Amino acid sequence: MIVLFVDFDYFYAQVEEVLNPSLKGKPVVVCVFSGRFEDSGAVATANYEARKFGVKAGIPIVEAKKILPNAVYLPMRKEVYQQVSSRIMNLLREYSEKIEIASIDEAYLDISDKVRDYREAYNLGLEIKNKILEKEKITVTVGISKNKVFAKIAADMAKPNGIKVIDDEEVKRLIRELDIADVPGIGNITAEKLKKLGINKLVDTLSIEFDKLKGMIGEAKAKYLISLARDEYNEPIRTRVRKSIGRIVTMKRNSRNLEEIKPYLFRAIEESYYKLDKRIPKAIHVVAVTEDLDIVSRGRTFPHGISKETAYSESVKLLQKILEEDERKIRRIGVRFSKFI
DNA sequence: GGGGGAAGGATTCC
DNA sequence: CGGAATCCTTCCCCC
Ligand SMILES: Nc1ccn([C@H]2C[C@H](O)[C@@H](COP(=O)(O)OP(=O)(O)OP(=O)(O)O)O2)c(=O)n1
Ligand SMILES: [Ca+2]
Ligand SMILES: [Ca+2]
Ligand SMILES: [Ca+2]
Repeated sequence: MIVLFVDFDYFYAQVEEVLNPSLKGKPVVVCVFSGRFEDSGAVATANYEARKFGVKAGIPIVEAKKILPNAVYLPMRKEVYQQVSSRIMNLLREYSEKIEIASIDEAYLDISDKVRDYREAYNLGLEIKNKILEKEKITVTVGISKNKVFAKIAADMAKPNGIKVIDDEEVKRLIRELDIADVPGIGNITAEKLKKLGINKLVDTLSIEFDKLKGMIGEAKAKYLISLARDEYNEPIRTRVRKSIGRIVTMKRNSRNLEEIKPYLFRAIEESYYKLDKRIPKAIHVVAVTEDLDIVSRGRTFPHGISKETAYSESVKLLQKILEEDERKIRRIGVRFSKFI
């Protein structure tokens, strides 16, 4: 089995360099402005020029501007990158439509029938890469190996504009020396827990007692890591696609006034519906970040689809429910529709 | 003991 | 001082 992975280099930031090439060679920074008055928000992504001075994804627009006050800060136009994305995905769609669209800028292609041997697999990466760069001037990185996870790791290493193949022997070595931190689906909050239990690499997950792990990193993530350490990992390449659509916003101020929140909630719904389109959702969740930035969401699953009218209808009580079981001040508020039909 | 789901909490950037 | 989703663990009715 040979899986070819593709990941768009600094996607958002880059796309903006396509619609306005004057920025390349310059620090570009895509941002999300909340509006709770100026500079407030976060960073979505930053090109490499920007990254090398400390500007990464996740930092407050203010702390970033202290590093590059002369950098270009563009608000995020997700709808744009989305289209640009779909294009690169449909182009890929046929190099093996036994492909999985992981995210707005990720995909997995099972090139088993379409080819064998890495040599060729590689030569089909520049092929794929070359095409995308030509047809859309976007630089991407490719990963190749026996399974999805490792294919990604190959790409994550040689980025950007890279193409790396890490098959069989190297796999063993990574299972031995790769840093647990760097394992797909292993964020910060999971990496440290993992050090505590004395694990810093994949292989180490075979020395610890299966229970200590479920005990801490959840039976879910637990089985995952072990499976990898035994290079007994294998999950087909099947386009697994979106199972929830929502919209969340920041109230100009924090509060517990039902009639003050209501408007943002009704704006979130309205937009969620529009983005839902023809897809009919059977479950609805009212979400609201507390000021200590926690996440409390009260939902519901009907035995049938939700008409916008109903969305409005239940959204209110789910919201009333929340206030009714928590206490904190709701900073941001929204809704999320799932269980489509 | 466990299927089958709905619900609420946490985590990753999937 | 963001925003979108997913992941995942506990609760629940009941055969
Ligand atoms: N806290 C975060 C983290 C990431 N993203 C966005 C940034 C990108 O728009 C998208 C994909 O980011 P990746 O990390 O997968 O890849 P990058 O876009 O960062 O490029 P690169 O992997 O080459 O660094 O996720 C976000 O909105 N908020
Ligand atoms: Ca990327
Ligand atoms: Ca990515
Ligand atoms: Ca990591």
